[PDB]
Amino acid sequence: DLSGTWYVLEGDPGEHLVVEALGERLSGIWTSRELAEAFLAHHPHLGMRVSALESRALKEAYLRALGMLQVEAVMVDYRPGTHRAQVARVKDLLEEVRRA
Amino acid sequence: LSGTWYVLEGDPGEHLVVEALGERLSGIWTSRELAEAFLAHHPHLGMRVSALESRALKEAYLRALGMLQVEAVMVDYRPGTHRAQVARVKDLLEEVR
Ligand SMILES: [Cl-]
Repeated sequence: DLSGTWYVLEGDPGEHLVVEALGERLSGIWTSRELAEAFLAHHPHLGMRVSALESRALKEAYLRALGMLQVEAVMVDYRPGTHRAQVARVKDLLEEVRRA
Repeated sequence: LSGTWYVLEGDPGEHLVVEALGERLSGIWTSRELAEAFLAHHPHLGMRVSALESRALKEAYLRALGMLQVEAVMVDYRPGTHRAQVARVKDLLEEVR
């Protein structure tokens, strides 16, 4: 679930990690600091750090920012896994955050 | 960078580009081992490793990156390194020429 704090990657304020794969611009959201730091541990030298979006306002500002970055999807809890990746459309997340 | 280049390919022209630091970046590997190890840890991205042996295959690769506004590529990227190796696409481009 996406309720609860979202953990994302951020360099200088506002510069979030955007990756181009699957024919789109993707960012990432992790559902726990451990999962995000784990991913961070496997991707150094990108000037990134884990950032926590604890409030509705911060989660909201984050989505707006993904929009400014023209990102229409985010991978949820991405990691070297066995299950098909979880890709959420930003348009869908903008609806979800209204539950928070 | 004299030898064969190992790169990632997905949809045509689609390479793995990441926005970090101040610009757009991709990745190039000198070892098939490092490239395949990186790919193994990055599943679900529809990527595959392909080898660029020709000077003409390296050029076609860099020009696609150039048009995708990718100004630099990470050389032999992998976790547990002190610092990363970065090469301007413009440099590699002129070099290959
Ligand atoms: Cl860093």
